[PDB]
This record gives sequence, C-alpha cells and structure tokens, in this order.
Amino acid sequence: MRVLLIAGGVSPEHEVSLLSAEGVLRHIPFPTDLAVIAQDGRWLLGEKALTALEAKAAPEGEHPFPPPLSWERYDVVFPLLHGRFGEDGTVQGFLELLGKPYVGAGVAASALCMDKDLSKRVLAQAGVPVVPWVAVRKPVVPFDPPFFVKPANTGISRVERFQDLEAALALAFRYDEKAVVEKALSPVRELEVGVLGNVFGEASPVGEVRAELLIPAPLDPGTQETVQELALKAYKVLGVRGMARVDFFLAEGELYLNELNTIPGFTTSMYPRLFEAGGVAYPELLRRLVELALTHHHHH
Amino acid sequence: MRVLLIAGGVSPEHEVSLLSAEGVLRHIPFPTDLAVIAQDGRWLLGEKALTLEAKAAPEGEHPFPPPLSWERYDVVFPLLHGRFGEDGTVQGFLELLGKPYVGAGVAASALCMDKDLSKRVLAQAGVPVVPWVAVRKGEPPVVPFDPPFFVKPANTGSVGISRVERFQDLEAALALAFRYDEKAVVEKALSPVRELEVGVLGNVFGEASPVGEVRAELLIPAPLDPGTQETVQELALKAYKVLGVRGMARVDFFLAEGELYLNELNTIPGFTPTSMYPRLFEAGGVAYPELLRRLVELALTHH
Ligand SMILES: Nc1ncnc2c1ncn2[C@@H]1O[C@H](COP(=O)(O)OP(=O)(O)O)[C@@H](O)[C@H]1O
Repeated sequence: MRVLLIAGGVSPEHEVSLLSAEGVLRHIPFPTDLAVIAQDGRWLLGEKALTALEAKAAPEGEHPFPPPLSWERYDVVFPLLHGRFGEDGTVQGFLELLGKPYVGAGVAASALCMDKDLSKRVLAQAGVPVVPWVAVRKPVVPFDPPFFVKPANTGISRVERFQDLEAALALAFRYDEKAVVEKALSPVRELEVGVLGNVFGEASPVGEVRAELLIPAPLDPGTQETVQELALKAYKVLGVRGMARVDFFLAEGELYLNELNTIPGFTTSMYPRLFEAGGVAYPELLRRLVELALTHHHHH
Repeated sequence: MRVLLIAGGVSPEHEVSLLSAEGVLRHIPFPTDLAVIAQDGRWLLGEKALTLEAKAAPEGEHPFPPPLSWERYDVVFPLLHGRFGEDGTVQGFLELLGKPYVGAGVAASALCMDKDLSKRVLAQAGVPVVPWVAVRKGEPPVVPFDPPFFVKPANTGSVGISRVERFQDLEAALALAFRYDEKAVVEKALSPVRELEVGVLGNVFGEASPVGEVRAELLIPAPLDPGTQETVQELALKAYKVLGVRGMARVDFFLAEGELYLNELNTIPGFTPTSMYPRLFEAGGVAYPELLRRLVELALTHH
C-alpha cells in the first residue's frame, strides 16, 4: 500500500495546494510519495518535490507531462490540487485512463462542481435553493445591483453600479472564458459542512466562517439539519465521490447553497476540523479517503 | 501541420471508431499519423496501427501512456466513441499534454456523456427532454411514469440498454444497467417516434447543419414542417451553447406527436461513409475536407 500525493498545480491556488500537502503528509497513515506540479506545469519528483514543498512554491519544474513515474507502484493517487487542472476533472480523467484509483470526485462531478454556472443549473433543477444568477460568455443581467461577479471556474469583484459591470467582467474574464453574475447577499452568514463517502455520504457538524471558524455553528437545530440534508442531497445528485466541502449562505433562515468544493483545503482547515468535531481524527479521515477510492475502483 | 488521429478504444464502439478513422483519413487536408488504442487498453503505433486495415485490434503493444512523440504533432484528433473516448478522460490527458485537440473539452465531454446530468442541465435551460429519472445502485427506483421505458447506464454510452414494457421487468433492467455503471436512467419510451439529427460546428457559438432523419435510411434533409426544423436548429445551438461544447457535436432529437425532445449530444460522432454527421454538413455546403480542416482550425483557435 502506497499513496501518490500530487500538489502544486498551475492554478493561482498553487501555493494553497502545497500548504495542504504538508498537512496530509505528516498525518496520512500510508507510505506516501509526493509529486509536485510546478507553476509552469512541469513535474518535480523525489527529493526535489520535498524541497519545493518546504519552499511553499514551485515556480518551475523539471519533468514535462506525463512524468517519469511507475504508476504500478502506487495503489491510490491523491490529487491535492485546487482550481484549474486538478479540481475540474482533467487530472481525474488522466488517472481514469491510467486505471488508477484516486481520492475525490470523478471527471463529471469535478467539472460540474468547478463550474459555477452549470452546477447551479443542476442544483436549481433538483430543487436546491441557490442565489439568482446569470451566465455571461466572452451582457444581460435581469436583477439590480449589487452583484458578485466571478469567473465560472475558479477557487471575484463586488459591483454596486451597473456602469461598474463591464469592468468586473474583464477581471473575471482574466481567469475564464465564461463568468457568472449573481445577486449579492448582505448581510450573510457563511455555513460550511463536510461530506464523506461515495455518492451516499455522511455529514459532519455544520461550521461557520465569520478568518474565524465556529465549530459547531451557532444554529437553531432544524436549520443545521436542513444544511446537512441539503449537502447530502446535492452531493448525491452530483454523483460526488470521496469527499466535498459544501458551502452555504444564510440570511434569516433563507439558506442558499453557494458551491461545492471537491478538493477542500486540508491543513486546521475547515473540512478536517469539521470531521474532527464529528469523531473522525485527521489520520482516520485520510485513511477513509484512501479506502473510499479503493472501494469505488475495485468494487464498483 | 501534422495531426495525430487516435482511434479504436476499449469500448464496444471500437470497430466503428476504426471505420470513422478511415473516413477521416480519406480526406483530411493535413499529413496525419494514426495511433490505435486496442481493446485491451494498450496502444499500437506506426504501421502496426495502420495494419486499421484489419478493422479490429484485439491486442496492443504499448501500455498507457504510450512512448509517443507528441512534440511531432500540432493537433490531436481523438476519434474514440463512448467511454474512455467521449467522457473527458482522453481530453484531460490531452489537456495535461498541452496539445491542442479536436472536440469538446473535459467539462462538456463528461457532461454530454452523462445521460442524467446533461438532461438536468438542459431541462433547467428550458430545452425539452423526455421524462426521465435517475436510479442509483442500492436505492430502489422511483418512476412516476408508466411503461414502456428505456433503461440505460447513465454514463456508459449501447450495452446495458433495455426496453422495459412491464413495470415488473424494471428490476432486471436495472440489474443489467448496474453491471456497467453505478447510475442508470429510466426514460419514457416514446411511440410512435421519429429520430431527428443535426450537426453543430464551432466553438460554443456554433452553426447548425441541415436536419437529418433515420427511418435504416438517412433522409437528408429530413422532411419536416418548416417550423419544426427551425426549432431543431434553435434547440441544437442553444444546448450546444449552454453545455459549452467546442469543435463539433451531433445533437439527436426525438419527434413524437408534434413535440421535440433532445435525446442526447454526441461530441465524437461517427465519421464513416455511412455516418450522419459528415453528410449533414456536405448537404449544408461544407465539404468533408473543409469540415476536418475547420475542426483542426477550431482546435488551434481555442488553444
Ligand atoms: N451572492 C453572494 N452574496 C453574498 N456574498 C457572496 C455571494 N457570492 C459570494 N460571496 C462571498 O464571496 C465569496 C466567494 O466565494 P465562492 O463564490 O465560493 O468562490 P470560490 O469557489 O472561489 O470560493 C464567498 O465565500 C462569500 O463570502
């Protein structure tokens, strides 16, 4: 049993990815080798991957894709990547062709959960409350300001004026060919809940961000059970595997599902702390993640 | 300009993928080398891949990823049908190679390949689809409509499909579908029904070909009321836009009792001499070589 942990990436969250790698490595209860995708896309292996991990950044790598690895020595791959190339199904699809088990959601769920237009389309069709939004490709917005203008696939510029719209599109178009424009909520409470499992997952306690984490979140009992049920329902509809951190918005008790993150930060990070308060310690959480990937691959 | 054409695959459409290659190799206006994915998963290159001349490759030489000289090509043309072809897996590998490639990207490929997730996207956008429910292995089915149904694996793309005419034969159909995918769909089987198909060309903002029809004869163009054929192209271009498809797609519709229903989108359709997609754009004024050149060009344009 040996795990291949991939960290870094080409997305702007490259440095956050290496922060989660140091967390996973120190606790994961399996022999684990580290792979680092540098910011130029070239891979770093062996001692050079651990050195760049201590540097919290890999500006340039050595090995072009595909890297010189014997995939037959790794039983499970852990794509600990965030954003483009890592969370949107590309890395997932390559590991599928490779016949390799891997932690996290599949190709379809990764691409969908990383798309803020299409995921909202599926969630809304399933009856899940989401923020009113429109999709703008590289502009008709039916609701009045303020908006939140975001690129469709990322892991953002507040707009209070209609004349301030075509400028927020260019900042969002810097990261994508498509953007979303959704109605701003203020004031808003942000709720987050971790899910663990393949399709039919179990929920952690609900937490709240305010950078301060409230675990558990100060919620009336029916509201947090609604959060847990909305998370498990969206999780199952989207066919998410392994894990996901589902984020919500809360006005009064008007809950809106914000987004699903298939590769949550994995340092103190919210997702491990949520299942820590739910009786799943960080090593046991990583152990079940590796076993959920083997259970899906070799038994489904 | 040198293009690599990947054909074959591990899916039941392995033979038809090789036929589509011979059609693309018939008149692509570029020098093009052929790489074949055999049915066992290993790849054949060089003249052994061409030795395509046998119409079936049971065994291959190189395990994935193959020792292929990707730097010697300007575009990749994945001509694989079904799983490990149209489902984003190959494209994700090409995305990580940095090679521009023909066809839809990872997002649209996997989504159009999923018979359940695509219909949810399409129905929310206001595009008509047939009544359907998803059935996940382990939880019992809940079908609000009455037979006859179609029962298919959600993301497999022809094995595992059943026509269920008795509500009690549903459990056997789900057992068969759950042999190939953890999720199935139960679609209402329309009858009588006509099969209408139309091609789309372009990057997200595409152009529609004349509508076709399968009666097996291909009616090009299809004999449709002037309003219905305009609605087909309108629904085709819209679904093509919402899903963010790049390159090409063959959009299959059902026509029952005056109502249109989008059946599915095909991101890597057939390219055989019999196939519907190239003929539909020939009738539309786009030659077979001009189609492949623009497909190659659109791959470089998005890149
Ligand atoms: N409609 C909205 N109303 C109020 N606050 C919002 C809205 N959309 C985003 N935000 C704020 O901005 C942040 C945007 O994060 P999110 O939309 O989840 O993008 P990412 O996927 O990059 O996290 C949220 O955490 C929230 O605090």
